[PDB]
Amino acid sequence: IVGGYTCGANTVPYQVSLNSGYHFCGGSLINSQWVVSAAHCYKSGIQVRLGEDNINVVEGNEQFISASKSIVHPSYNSETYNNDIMLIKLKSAASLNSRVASISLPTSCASAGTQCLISGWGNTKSSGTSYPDVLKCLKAPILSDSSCKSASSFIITSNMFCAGYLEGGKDACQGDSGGPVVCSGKLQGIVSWGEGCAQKNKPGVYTKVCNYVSWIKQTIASN
Ligand SMILES: O=C(C1CCN(c2ccncc2)CC1)N1CCN(S(=O)(=O)c2ccc3cc(Cl)ccc3c2)CC1
Ligand SMILES: [Ca+2]
Repeated sequence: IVGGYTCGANTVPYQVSLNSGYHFCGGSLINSQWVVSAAHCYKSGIQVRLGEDNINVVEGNEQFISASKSIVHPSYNSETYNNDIMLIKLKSAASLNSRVASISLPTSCASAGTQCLISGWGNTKSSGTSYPDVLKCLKAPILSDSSCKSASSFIITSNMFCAGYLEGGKDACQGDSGGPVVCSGKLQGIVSWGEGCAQKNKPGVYTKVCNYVSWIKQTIASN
């Protein structure tokens, strides 16, 4: 997160960290046994860390649970980033409380202008490199499809949406991938990709979760 602020310990109870010996991606707890993340974050031997704030210090509220099964969207295209979403089932159910809670799936897509909260442990500099140990937060508005497509050098599909600032300075970054974009108490997006970080005229591109609710529900119901 570039240009964001320290969220505050456990103020984002659904935020999870994907670990493979180190933090590499974010994710969202959608129920006691399932996590949603980005397909490009796929990797074998994933361990899900819940209730985290400082990812380098055990503070007492964490839950470390190995992934028993990962499911990349059937139509994920790594070349176009279309359908960049993945589901991860936990070997055992998480113990829900005030610091570990699930986020609701949306029943309708969010409209442009809506204010959303993006969070992650990603790089905090648009040029240099500096990874925080505590969770960073950022408030950002969903942009209109036209300005989104207009700003992007690549093709924006109907399964993506832009959020952020055209004036640069605030954006998600390397390490934030797979993380949540929550608006009005609903998970509306997944940190997917961008052309650099917080560059002027280059907003963040996110997976539009409202288009996958049916796939998500059917999948967890049958697995
Ligand atoms: O420009 C790129 C790729 C981004 C993905 N990509 C395409 C190509 C064709 N169609 C769609 C996407 C090819 C170029 N990168 C530079 C920025 N890095 S990053 O710093 O790790 C990064 C990762 C995720 C991000 C997510 C957001 Cl939401 C905003 C900035 C982000 C920046 C990722 C690769
Ligand atoms: Ca910790």
